[PDB]
Amino acid sequence: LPILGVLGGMGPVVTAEFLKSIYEYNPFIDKEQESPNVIVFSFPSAPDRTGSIDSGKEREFIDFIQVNLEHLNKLADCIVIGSCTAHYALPQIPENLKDKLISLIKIADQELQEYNEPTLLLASTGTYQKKLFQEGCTTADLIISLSESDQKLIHEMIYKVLKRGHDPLSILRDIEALLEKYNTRSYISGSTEFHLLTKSLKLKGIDSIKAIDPLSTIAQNFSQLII
Amino acid sequence: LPILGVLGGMGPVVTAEFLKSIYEYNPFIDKEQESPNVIVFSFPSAPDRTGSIDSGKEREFIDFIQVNLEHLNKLADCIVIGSCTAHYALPQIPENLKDKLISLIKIADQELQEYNEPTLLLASTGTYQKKLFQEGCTTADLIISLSESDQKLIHEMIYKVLKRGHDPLSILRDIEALLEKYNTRSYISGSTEFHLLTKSLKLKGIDSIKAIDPLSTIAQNFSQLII
Ligand SMILES: N[C@@H](CCC(=O)O)C(=O)O
Ligand SMILES: N[C@@H](CCC(=O)O)C(=O)O
Repeated sequence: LPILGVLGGMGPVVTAEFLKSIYEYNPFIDKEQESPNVIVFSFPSAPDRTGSIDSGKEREFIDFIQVNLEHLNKLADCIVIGSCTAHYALPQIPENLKDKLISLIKIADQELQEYNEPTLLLASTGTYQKKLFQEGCTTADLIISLSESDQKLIHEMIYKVLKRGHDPLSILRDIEALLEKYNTRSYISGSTEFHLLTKSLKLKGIDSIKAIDPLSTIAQNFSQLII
Repeated sequence: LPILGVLGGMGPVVTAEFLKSIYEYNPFIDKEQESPNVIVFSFPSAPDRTGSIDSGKEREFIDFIQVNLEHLNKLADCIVIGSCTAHYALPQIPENLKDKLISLIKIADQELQEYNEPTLLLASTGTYQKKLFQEGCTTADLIISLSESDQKLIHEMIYKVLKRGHDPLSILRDIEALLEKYNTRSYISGSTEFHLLTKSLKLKGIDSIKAIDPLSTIAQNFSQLII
């Protein structure tokens, strides 16, 4: 049977919620033995992703990701890293340890190709500085970048609200105002913590916003993706 | 840093919710790097616990638990198995692979000692047949056993409602009627799936029922227990 390996804890709150999403969008028909097999390494002691760039200690962070990929390579058939910003480590990781990897940036790129309307990239300043989405996506011309001022505002939402476990709906007004400002009805979860907003939106039945949310997509399409 | 290993998937829904509970009851002060390190093996392809007793294939199940304990022994400092009924496998597992194990039955026993009032054991028929709580707990005289008829009713709640992800509050009336019938204001989560009821009770602010719930206790006391 096929096993998903999650390298998480890079948002422990969102890592936990992602595992919930998997079984929410894969309810069994008769028996639990039908349901997805998953291994989660939820290690919040991972050095801050943006912080490791903002200081100089990228090597410390790249070593963290590398060692834990070696582990999961032995245990899982496919692997996801639960942080977009953490994908900046990948060019420094050997190609053999990345064979099983399902990239959140590629997953986002595919969904945006099908959607084919301009969409607002919500992400960390470090994800922005590293230009992961602009350099990674075939659909980069459909990505609307936040201005520097609005980048900082999103960074605040991620760390002050979403990472601390607070009600993701408490930033919905701020996000609608951004979506309006940038003249669009959609966003990309450039930070994984917007998985939490995406879930809270689908719960309340708000379908005015279109969320390109890689973790939602991976959860929904587990059976197709995980081989 | 100390790592909890969860052998779960024996209620994928509740396994996911337990990981959520850990970070809910351990919110960080300044940085995420403060937060609990956890490894979860969420393998629902574990053979049904009660079913493996009800057929003859206990060996198949004991092998599952044994192999996955060997794995987690190498990776974690403390280990929890996310199913009370699955603890029936332990007498057949070598003592060396159980050094790190934190027993849900012992955790329940301790909480009941401090509580010191008669309490209703809600569990699977297989947990009842194996008499895990009655044989395991120093506080066994404080445990009120469900009659055979009410055992089947609880088994139905676990599999038809709680394991399928449905709103745990939808069985609250049925549980209050049991609690009344057996003349008590408390229950033991003899099935881990009653972690889900326990959380839904603490959310709505219902403190008329006292839940002896091992997973809640482990989540709350992570820093003390996990060394
Ligand atoms: N979790 C977000 C931002 C911060 C972090 O990585 O911890 C991400 O997708 O990268
Ligand atoms: N999850 C319950 C009952 C059924 C099962 O083990 O899957 C328990 O504590 O054992």
